[PDB]
Order: sequence, then C-alpha cells, then structure tokens
Amino acid sequence: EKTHRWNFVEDKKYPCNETKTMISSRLDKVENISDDFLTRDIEQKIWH
RNA sequence: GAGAAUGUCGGGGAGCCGAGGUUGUGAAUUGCUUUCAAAAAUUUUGAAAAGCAAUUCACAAUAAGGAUUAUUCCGUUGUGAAAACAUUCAAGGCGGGGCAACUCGCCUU
Repeated sequence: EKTHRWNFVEDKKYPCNETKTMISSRLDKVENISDDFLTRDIEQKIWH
C-alpha cells in the first residue's frame, strides 16, 4: 500500500465469485473425500 | 447521453400467518326500571315476568352477497359503455427436488 493504488475505492471490497468460494469451503469441511470432487458441473448442481 | 458491474437511501405491489375489538346465541352471578302478585305500615318486604346491563366462559357473523368441494376462491384498484376488460394465460423435449402431490431450471418453435 505504501507505494500504489488500484483505481478503485481504496477501502471498498468487491465480489469475487463468492458462490464457489462458499461451496468450496463447506465441501472442504466435509473431509473424507478427494480434493477434486468440486467440478463445474457439481458446483452448478449444488447451486441449483 | 446510453449501457454493465458494485454499494447506500427510499418508494410500489403481492403473499403466508397472528391477537383483539364489535354485534348476536346460551349459560353462572349481581344489579336498575316497570308490571303483576302477595304480606306488612301513600310507604316497606317477598315470588314471577319483560326491558336494560354488568363480570366471566363456549359459540356464530365480521364488508351485503356470489361460487366450489380444490386442503380453490371472487367481492373497497385502474380504464370506460362493449357492464367489456387489465391485474392468472401456448406448445413440446431434457433435467434438479423431494413420501409423492407439487416446486426450480435448461433447449426449439
């Protein structure tokens, strides 16, 4: 921060694909599975 | 000026529910008034009936009304003479959801 800025409200936060983030955090809490189960199709199915 | 994304503040419409209140029916108790109808000294006491109620409980209706048997409803909104409308509105197919009814998406006319 001491040397740059990013053209946007310097104290504002912007959504960055929160959906898959939540799905992934909760699908990581589940454990006892491979770290590849969350694919695009499975993500869409969970969201639906 | 237009659009897309992200926040803030407001506005509108629709929907699933809840608690009273009011009026009326019945009951428990206590009253006011009138009349009967006795007893007693125009006045006092007692039974019955009617009017008006109070406190509490169960129940019925809650815009007059009109449908219907679906676990459905229309009745205080706007336009305007057509007493006619708006506020529901096609067809398929490929899927998700469930105990299933039913609910949420995708594809082409």
